[PDB]
Amino acid sequence: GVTTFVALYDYESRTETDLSFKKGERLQIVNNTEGDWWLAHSLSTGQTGYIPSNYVAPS
Amino acid sequence: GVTTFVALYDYESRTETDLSFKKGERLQIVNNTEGDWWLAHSLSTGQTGYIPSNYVAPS
Amino acid sequence: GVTTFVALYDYESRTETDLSFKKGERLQIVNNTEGDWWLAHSLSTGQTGYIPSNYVAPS
Amino acid sequence: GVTTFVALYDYESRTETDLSFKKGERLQIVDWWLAHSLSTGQTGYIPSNYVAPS
Ligand code: NI
Ligand code: NI
Repeated sequence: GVTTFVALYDYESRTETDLSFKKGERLQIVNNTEGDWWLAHSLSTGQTGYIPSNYVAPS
Repeated sequence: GVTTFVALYDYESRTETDLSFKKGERLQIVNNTEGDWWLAHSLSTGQTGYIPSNYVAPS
Repeated sequence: GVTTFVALYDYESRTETDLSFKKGERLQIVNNTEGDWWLAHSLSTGQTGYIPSNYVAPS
Repeated sequence: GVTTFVALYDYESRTETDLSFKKGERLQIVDWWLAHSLSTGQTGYIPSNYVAPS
């Protein structure tokens, strides 16, 4: 199936480009080569934005 | 590092491998930016494709 | 939903790490930061491997 | 370009926080390295001393 990560914690947006999400939300990672901020697409909300990589774990 | 640009104009692309986008859409720029066309991920839609560098500026 | 690419042409695996796919196949791109070869996970077959970057377009 | 390593040993991540893998599994590398498994398509960190160039 689609490979995803799962949110370990809620995250509230603080910037124009980050992605808010709730604990347990399934996220498809689009780009994870730029250090601690990964570009993610939420499979719940359809939104796309940067996430703190330490808030997620492989599904 | 995470590099985000913003579209200055609407663009309706001419091939499926180039993104169409709207003015104000934010785009993560990936890879080598030495040409006129840059690989990008849309923060509006999550799609990936090439964009014309003259249509974007740092966000 | 899941953000995907579609194969533009058939491709037959020739190495231990590339991925076979057929024209029209829906693929997840896991990495596309390294240039001419991207890492894909097929949503049609479940297989994973490198693909030529110019063989796919956003769905 | 794409950098592929191969696992020299099995590794079972106690919690599913790092990548679990088997000996012989190939991994794209993008003490701990972020990797994509070419067997499962999963992504996670792996211990660099468990891998060698494929
Ligand atoms: Ni799968
Ligand atoms: Ni979506």
